[PDB]
Amino acid sequence: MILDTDYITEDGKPVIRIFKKENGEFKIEYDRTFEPYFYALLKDDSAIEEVKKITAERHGTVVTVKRVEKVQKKFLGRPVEVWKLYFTHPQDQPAIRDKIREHPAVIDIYEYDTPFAKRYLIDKGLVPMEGDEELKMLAFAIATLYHEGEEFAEGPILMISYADEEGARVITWKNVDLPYVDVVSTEREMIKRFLRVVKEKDPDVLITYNGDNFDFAYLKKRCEKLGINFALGRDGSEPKIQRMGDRFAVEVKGRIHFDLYPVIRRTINLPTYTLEAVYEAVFGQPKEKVYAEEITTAWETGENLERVARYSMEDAKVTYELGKEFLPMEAQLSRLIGQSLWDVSRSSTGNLVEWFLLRKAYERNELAPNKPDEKELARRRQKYEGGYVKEPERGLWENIVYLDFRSLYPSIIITHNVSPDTLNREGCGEYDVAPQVGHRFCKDLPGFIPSLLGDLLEERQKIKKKMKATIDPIERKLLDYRQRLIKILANSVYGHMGFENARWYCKECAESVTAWGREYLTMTIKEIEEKYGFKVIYSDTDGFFATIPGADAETVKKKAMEFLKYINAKLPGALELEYEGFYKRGFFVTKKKYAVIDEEGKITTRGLEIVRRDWSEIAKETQARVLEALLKDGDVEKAVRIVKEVTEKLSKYEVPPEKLVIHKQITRDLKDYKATGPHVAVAKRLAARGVKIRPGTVISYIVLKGSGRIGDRAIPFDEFDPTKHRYDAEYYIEKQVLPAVERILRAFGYRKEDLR
DNA sequence: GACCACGGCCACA
DNA sequence: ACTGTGGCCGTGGTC
Ligand SMILES: O=S(=O)(O)C[C@@H](O)CN1CCOCC1
Ligand SMILES: [Mg+2]
Ligand SMILES: [Mg+2]
Ligand SMILES: [Mg+2]
Ligand SMILES: [Mg+2]
Ligand SMILES: [Mg+2]
Ligand code: NA
Repeated sequence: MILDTDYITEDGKPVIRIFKKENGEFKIEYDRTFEPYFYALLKDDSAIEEVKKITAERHGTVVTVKRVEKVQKKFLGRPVEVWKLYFTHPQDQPAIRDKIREHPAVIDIYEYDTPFAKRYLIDKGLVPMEGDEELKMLAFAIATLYHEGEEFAEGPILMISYADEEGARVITWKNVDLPYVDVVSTEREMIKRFLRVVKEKDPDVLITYNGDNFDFAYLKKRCEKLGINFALGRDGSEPKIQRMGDRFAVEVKGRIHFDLYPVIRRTINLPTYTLEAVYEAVFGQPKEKVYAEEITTAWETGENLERVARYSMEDAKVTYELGKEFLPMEAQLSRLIGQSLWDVSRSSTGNLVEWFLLRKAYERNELAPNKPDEKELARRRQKYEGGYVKEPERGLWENIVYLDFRSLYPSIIITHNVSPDTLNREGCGEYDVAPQVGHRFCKDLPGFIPSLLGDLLEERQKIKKKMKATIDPIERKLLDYRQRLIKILANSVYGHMGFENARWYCKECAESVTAWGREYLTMTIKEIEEKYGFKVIYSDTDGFFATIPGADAETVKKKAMEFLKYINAKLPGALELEYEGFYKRGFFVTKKKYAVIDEEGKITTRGLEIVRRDWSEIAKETQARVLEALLKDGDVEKAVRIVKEVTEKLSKYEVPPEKLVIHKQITRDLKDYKATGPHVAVAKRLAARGVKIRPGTVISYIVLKGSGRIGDRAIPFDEFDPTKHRYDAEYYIEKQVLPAVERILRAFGYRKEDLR
């Protein structure tokens, strides 16, 4: 199984290294054949000789074009001839390229900014994480001495915890009687022992939580102060750093550094992304927190160091189990995109589709379009219409059913050959014309995007079939991971066509797909009402909820099935509508907000404040309880009863303060904010106090009893003393709980005053 | 100073 | 920064 690729220079020539794991043995394949290149388009093939005589400078050594090759490729589905410019070293082409681009006889250069090892994986048709080879894993965490006002890593590393299949153990340079504690003399011996543990375990993946921005940087700073060689790589190298926009990420050559923070932030949405919070969310069991204050005090007084070690052991044991749950899926994503698990676990979704598309484009001899320049980016600042959300039939409905279009947008793209290369193509014999936008799509030849999406969705159906037949639960889940990810990728390819930074950006294709989908949904609505007698309560973009006014439950189900068959025949191509489920009752507040209950009793809430992270748990809990009473038993009397009980508890200040915390995120440099609301105000004060509030910082504030601007009255919950503070129950009643439960109970006549 | 437009944050598809 | 559609609220601007 391929794990990663990179390249090392040797006598000036590049050498690709393929880190594999075959038959349970770590192997390194060396290739000295691959040559760096990019494509260039000339007004006249004549100037190729003048293009051969181009110069530049790197490391005091002039860089020249090695050779040229005339290659014929298809750009935008159209034939074109292009010169392939070869170079001696990969780093030569980050130079020269701007010089070539500015040459008079060149039009543009293509596939220039492509990583050499990535280009190898693509051009060689190599797929990471392919095989039944199980991987050895090891999760490590650190515990450091923190003193305020000091620089980074001024204090020492107190403990180094690691966890694997055998268990969790902590290495520390002080005496603790905990059985999982190995005691050493100095921080140097602690680090040294950790490297020995890694070296002897030869781990394939190293699981860290936020290790890309802390654990490895702290370990590096200490290994430089104490004069250690942090040779954690299988090639005998130290963890290398690579920039990732504002922040950085660390690689362990010959291994895969799996930082769980970016993966978990992307996959799950929670109010706060603390390790303890992530654990109790994914596994249901709480994890105790020991703050740096307690840690430093315990180390300096030598008292209660056992508890600090327990935190370290857990911090690692949970990191392993979390990684064990999130690695197989991310490995299958790596298999799908054709890039290393390291890169896919840290890259944005819009960048993953670029890797996938560039692989496919190489498979189809399609010259990959470049990225948008600044002027075209502004030219791409255009807006098009999207889905059709109907003003919901607000209130409570009974015996209802949701019908959805399976992969609506992808089905449209394939059915009508929707793609930038099949748009207004002069000289075709078959054209499908897009509603409202009037864009003509050639169907004589299948398009790039439709071909990819077609092959993809074909695989997903195949994958689901093998899954339902597969007997190993592991293998099954692997297949289940692929089918879900295939669906995400397909719909993401549509977003690429609308992404300004995307290389295959066709606004026409986007608005055409939206228009088609609007049409298909509208007709379905008209037919299910006029021809079959239903009332559409709500519809967003790819489906709708509906029922027959005063209908028997089983009647709705049966009559619903009939409309599916009727509409599917009238539905062109693979555009199908399907029966997601039946719900006894459901409340619809407004667009993008509702909740329904299955016949078993499971409630699905969407958009309602119960799912929001920027809302007090007391409001979310209360709104949920109201929703349960109504959607389960209709005890509206109990619902208002619950509201009154909660409001009285808040009046008497008997509600746990943790349920009154509002979690909001800083999305930019506080310097550039233009509306200092409560959360950015709290952080701005924290900023002056010393704390660095950066993009992504989650602020957790509470409102203390007082008056005036909400901002100049909120404190971070880490600064809340129940003995010295009192929360503004009025705010948490007249601005949190009531303004949410009212929106639901307004349908039944109750007003805020009627709720105490 | 009462009312309202509105950054700004998050959610659904 | 997938995109688009959408609902909120604390805050200040505005007569
Ligand atoms: O049945 S509900 O839960 O009311 C609505 C969902 O089925 C809608 N889907 C669309 C596809 O992505 C997941 C959500
Ligand atoms: Mg390029
Ligand atoms: Mg190519
Ligand atoms: Mg047209
Ligand atoms: Mg195409
Ligand atoms: Mg059909
Ligand atoms: Na792209």
